Amino acid sequence: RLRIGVPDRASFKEFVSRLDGSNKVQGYAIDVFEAAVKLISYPVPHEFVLFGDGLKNPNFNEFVNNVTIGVFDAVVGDIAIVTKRTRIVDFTQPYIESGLVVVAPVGTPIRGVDTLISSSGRVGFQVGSYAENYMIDELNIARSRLVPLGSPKEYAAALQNGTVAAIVDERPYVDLFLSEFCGFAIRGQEFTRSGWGFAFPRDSPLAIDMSTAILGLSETGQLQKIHDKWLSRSNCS
Ligand code: MET
Ligand SMILES: [Cl-]
Repeated sequence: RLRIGVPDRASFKEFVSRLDGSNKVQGYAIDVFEAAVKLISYPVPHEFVLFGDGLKNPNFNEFVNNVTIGVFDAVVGDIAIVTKRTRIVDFTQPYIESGLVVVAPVGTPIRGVDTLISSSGRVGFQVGSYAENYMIDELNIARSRLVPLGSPKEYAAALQNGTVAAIVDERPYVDLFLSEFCGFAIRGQEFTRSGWGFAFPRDSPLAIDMSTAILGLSETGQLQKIHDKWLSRSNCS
């Protein structure tokens, strides 16, 4: 029986979240995982364990580290495949493209990651995201400029009342945000490229077998249909 960690997301619950009146889980990443398990040649008995304080998204670096220390046999969620995590776990091949973008109010001076860096303005990020350490370590954005944000309603409010000048987050969250809230746009293109995967212990054969199962979902069209089930774009209006 695999003890599978699942993030107890406080927002963008479409990706993965607690089933409201229980300890059960649901979402895009859960449906991908359960669909993929059906295509594995051998049994993968499992149970899901929620991770997080229940008030804000968990820290995904700490979440993934729970596989390294044996608390979880695997983690399933909207987990970016970023270099420092691949040191301590084996990921599947990605099941969705993702990377960091800048989002700002339509008509902003900010044109992309370069004008964000040279700006004085505060920058929002999603609490628990690898974006926080990427901005501090790789882009050398002052920690004093970063504001944690919890939800798309908070993104819209922080951009509109000038708590932040811009938000850096991964494309899939930004796509849901822009489907709900008017007046904002992606500035520039992705400046990272790391999809989402599931994570297993170093040298786990399941990381490879689950890659083949994810590919099988892609080739049958199930993977696109699971995205359409949870993440269908719409008019902010
Ligand atoms: C807070 S968003 C979920 C975490 C983000 N996708 C990451 O892998 O860091
Ligand atoms: Cl990276």
